[PDB]
This record gives sequence, C-alpha cells and structure tokens, in this order.
Amino acid sequence: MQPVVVIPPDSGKEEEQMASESSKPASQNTETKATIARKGEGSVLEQIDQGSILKLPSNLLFENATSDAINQDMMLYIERIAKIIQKLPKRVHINVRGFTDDTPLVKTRFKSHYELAANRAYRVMKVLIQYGVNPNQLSFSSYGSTNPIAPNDSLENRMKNNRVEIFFSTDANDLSKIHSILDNEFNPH
Amino acid sequence: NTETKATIARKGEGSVLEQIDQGSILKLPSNLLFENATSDAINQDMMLYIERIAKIIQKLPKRVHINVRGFTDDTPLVKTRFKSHYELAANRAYRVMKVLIQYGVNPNQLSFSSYGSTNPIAPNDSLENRMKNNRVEIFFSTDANDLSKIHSILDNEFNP
Repeated sequence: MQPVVVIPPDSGKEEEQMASESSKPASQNTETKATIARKGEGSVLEQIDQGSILKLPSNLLFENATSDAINQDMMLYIERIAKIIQKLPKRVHINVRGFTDDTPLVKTRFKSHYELAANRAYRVMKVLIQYGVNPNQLSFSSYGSTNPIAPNDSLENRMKNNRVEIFFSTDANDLSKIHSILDNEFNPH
Repeated sequence: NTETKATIARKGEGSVLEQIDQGSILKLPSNLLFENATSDAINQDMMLYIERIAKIIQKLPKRVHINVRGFTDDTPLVKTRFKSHYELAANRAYRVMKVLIQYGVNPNQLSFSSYGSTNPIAPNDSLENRMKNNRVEIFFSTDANDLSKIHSILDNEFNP
C-alpha cells in the first residue's frame, strides 16, 4: 500500500518516460527502410506529395564523408538503382542531391561544402549513366551543409548527414494548364 | 499558356515565369545575368535584379525551397577554365545562389543544380536557340507530405 509518512521524491526518470510517449494524434509514417541489392542497409525510401526520395547513407556510396571517391565495392548498389530507374518512363526526372556536415575541408582539395556536395552528387550521377540511365533524365544538386538530418554525434548520424538523396518526380502541368485557360477566359486583369 | 512574361530587366531579354503542378520556375536568360554564355562572371549592372528576386523570396510561404538550376547549349567548350558543360552550368547556378544569399535569402532554403547540356529549352539548331539554352532557372517548391501521410495511415490500417 503506502508509507504512513509519504514524502514524494523529486520528479524522476519514471515521470519523464511516462510523458515521453506524446505524439501527433494522426501519426502517419512516410518513410520505409529500403534494401538495395538484398544487402544494402540503412537506406530509406520517403514519399512526399511531389515525388519520391531514396536516401543513401554516405557509407553505401563513398569511401569517406569528405571525399568524392566512390567505394568500388559499392558499384553494385548504384547498378541496382540504375536498373530500377530504367523501369521508369522517360517522363520521370531523376535528381541526385548531395549534402555534407560541417567537417573542416582543409586536408582535401575541396574549398567549400557546397563544392564537396556537388562533386559527390555529380559522381553518383555519372555512375548511373555508366549503368545505362539516360543523361537526359538526370541532374545533380548541392545543398552543402545546411540541411542536416540529425545531430552529428555518432557514426550513424554522420553517415545520414553526408547522405546522397535521389529524388524522382515529373514536370506534369495539366492542373497548371487548366488554371491558365480558366484565368485567361474569366479574368479581366 | 502556363508561361508568362516576367518583367525583370525591362529590356526584352526574355525572362519568363512558368507554372507546373509541383511548383514555379523563373527563367532568366544568360545576357540578363552573365557577361557571356561561356563563364560565370555576373553582370554587376544586374545585381539589382537578383536583389529584387531575393526580396520577393522573403515574401513567400516559409516552407518554400528554392533551387537554382544551371543549363548550357551543347557547343564545345575549348577555351576556358571549365572542363565540362556540367561544371559550367553548376558554377553559373552557384553564383546566382550566392548572390541570393548575399541579399538575405536563408541558405537553408537554397540549393543549386546542374543539367549540363541536357534538357534544352529550344533545339540546339540555330545560334539564337543555342543561346536560349544557357538560361538559369529558379524552381520554387515545398516538401509537403500530407497526402503521403494520409495514404500511409490508410494503407497501414487496411492493407496490413
């Protein structure tokens, strides 16, 4: 039951973990763990309303997080992505996106994180081309260091922060045309 | 049409705004921004234009992401410090991005892209059409995922 003299202690970890279950009433999850080649782990596939994003931790592609040297053991992961892309129509555009953390670049040839990220995304794009993706469906982008995923306090988080993302989308304009036709017809301005 | 004349220079350079279903594209001709099509030296004359674009950006919904896209015609580069169309297009986009940052656009909302000589706006069949392909395009979008979340919830409840 209870002591006859009840003296509550300070709020503790029991009370933290009980209230540490708070979350959104409508908890939807638009990410799934992805498996490249039945052996390529830590990747995720995310859906957003304008497209799909395949997120690849640094270590699935590059020999390190401050280099654009593709780890040759990982060439087969890029081949698998190329194969799947070749199963999409030529309508689909593929944007390879590079990201870095805040690691100092003085020991490398890179002068900026934007530059490092650009070279990483470019190299991945070029390997996709080697494996047959039409260059007319590809582009590369750099975000530099300012879109982190997690604090940079573990190897796993560092690999996420230095990820490459592959974004799949189209340039559909049917709704835009519809509005344009209506606007031209009805707006005096 | 989904393309409309965008008045920037007011000198008939050819700037245009296009709407597509997942965002907006401001298209800026080479001559507007750059000293030539073979390099990334911005026209100091036109810093005014990028500044204007930076001001307008800070009026948009806070969820907006801005991607500055670089493109080239498919003519050889044989003369300069640039070793590929991808590299030249990346540098041109980078420079426009950096000016936007200089005029107050948050770096967290900015990225730059290169398409090299792919995805031409006009066939590379005439001198003037080639030059059109040296434009920069600024794409405005968001990473909205409400619909995606809706579907995931329904799928989780009814599929598994």
